[PDB]
Amino acid sequence: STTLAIVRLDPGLPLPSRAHDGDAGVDLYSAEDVELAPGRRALVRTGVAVAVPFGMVGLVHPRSGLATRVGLSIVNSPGTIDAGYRGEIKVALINLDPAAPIVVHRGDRIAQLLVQRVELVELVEVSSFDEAGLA
Amino acid sequence: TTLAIVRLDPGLPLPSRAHDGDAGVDLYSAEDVELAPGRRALVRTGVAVAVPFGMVGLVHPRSGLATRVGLSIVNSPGTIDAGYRGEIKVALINLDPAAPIVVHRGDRIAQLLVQRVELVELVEVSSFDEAGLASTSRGD
Amino acid sequence: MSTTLAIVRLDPGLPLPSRAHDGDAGVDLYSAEDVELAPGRRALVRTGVAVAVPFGMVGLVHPRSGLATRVGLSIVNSPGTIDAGYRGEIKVALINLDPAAPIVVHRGDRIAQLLVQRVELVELVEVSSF
Ligand SMILES: O=c1ccn([C@H]2C[C@H](O)[C@@H](COP(=O)(O)OP(=O)(O)O)O2)c(=O)[nH]1
Ligand SMILES: O=c1ccn([C@H]2C[C@H](O)[C@@H](COP(=O)(O)OP(=O)(O)O)O2)c(=O)[nH]1
Ligand SMILES: O=c1ccn([C@H]2C[C@H](O)[C@@H](COP(=O)(O)OP(=O)(O)O)O2)c(=O)[nH]1
Ligand SMILES: [Mg+2]
Ligand SMILES: [Mg+2]
Ligand SMILES: [Mg+2]
Repeated sequence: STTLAIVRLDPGLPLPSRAHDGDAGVDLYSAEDVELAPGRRALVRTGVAVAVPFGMVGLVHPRSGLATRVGLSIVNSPGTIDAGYRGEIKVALINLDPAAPIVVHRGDRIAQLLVQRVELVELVEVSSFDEAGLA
Repeated sequence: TTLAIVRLDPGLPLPSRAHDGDAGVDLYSAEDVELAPGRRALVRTGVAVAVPFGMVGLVHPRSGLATRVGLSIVNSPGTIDAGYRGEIKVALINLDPAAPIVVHRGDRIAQLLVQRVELVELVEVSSFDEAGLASTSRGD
Repeated sequence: MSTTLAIVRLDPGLPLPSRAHDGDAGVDLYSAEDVELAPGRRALVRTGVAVAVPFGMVGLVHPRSGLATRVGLSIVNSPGTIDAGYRGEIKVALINLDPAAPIVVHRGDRIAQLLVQRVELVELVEVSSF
């Protein structure tokens, strides 16, 4: 229902897509080949940049399959993609397994991007919650 | 908005909301597991849900255990698609350096939130300039 | 936008959290204390603020990506959940995910960011099958 303008910085990757009609997000690909030794991280390029609509927010989540099979994870999950950010999306992958290295290949689905509305609240300082009227 | 839930395992209580405005409901562990420092495990929660179309279920780590024993969830926030009718599982991991964590069946290991999600339609463009979506000053 | 979030600076010594750019998703929270994390160790840090999340909404504590990459800084229970009813101080479960370098956090540093979104306060209805 909502359109998202997306730019394939790396035309060699497939355009991210939604697997089923109600599926929460679209899987992002790795534009590079990387290997993580146990406990090490990396900042991988996905080869895409998005135009998140004002009032919404992009959110990068880890894939559960990999998370369990090989203990693959994202250091700053959920990664926040601001509506204004027009740069390339990057994933902070980390190997949380104790002994087995993870090998990521360019073309691999290494995360998923969800889009949600966000409340751009206005912060209003108060002295106390009682005074304001919130106890 | 109601969420149809099936207790695959009838021995566990039905998840519920502690207070009127609470974001989610704590899910239970249907099994007994012990995690060594740095090890993970996929635990069954004894429940399946029917997240409404246009929405998404989100599995978050409980903060109390997160601090006290360093308990966590590898793919947090876990995504539960509206079409998913399987059992909800939690990828627990022990992030503490030396103390093993013991999960007992009946323990509240995570919490389920439900939020609306934008079912976006991706439309590719060669640049953001033509559509007035360029971050000029911010420089991307 | 029109939704306002009541905030109390428990520690007045810190700046009020703010939004950097117009559509930015959250506001950076500060550390009210000095902490140092050896590799693999965690710490519950005070941010010096308490908020009143509107009913039907939820506060979400996210890790900052810069630090996540440069030094492997993370948050154990990310995304931290702040209930609309919670009126206590916001604390961040920081953890050092780097293998060998200690992370040093200074009071005044921006250690996380708070987002606010609406949440569906669903009513669960048990059914024997789908
Ligand atoms: O990062 C966080 C997460 C939670 N809370 C507080 C506010 C929220 O209302 C309460 C939520 O508790 P929880 O994280 O859901 O779990 P627990 O049951 O372990 O307290 O704890 C914080 O101060 N910081
Ligand atoms: O914490 C979680 C996350 C996901 N799921 C299930 C429900 C969801 O419909 C499906 C999502 O899979 P995913 O996270 O995209 O993983 P992958 O596609 O890598 O299998 O897995 C769970 O039971 N628990
Ligand atoms: O997984 C992620 C997270 C963030 N970003 C970019 C886009 C977003 O708009 C910006 C957000 O910066 P932040 O998370 O506030 O980082 P920091 O404050 O540490 O620089 O960084 C990515 O490309 N990938
Ligand atoms: Mg998937
Ligand atoms: Mg709780
Ligand atoms: Mg920031």
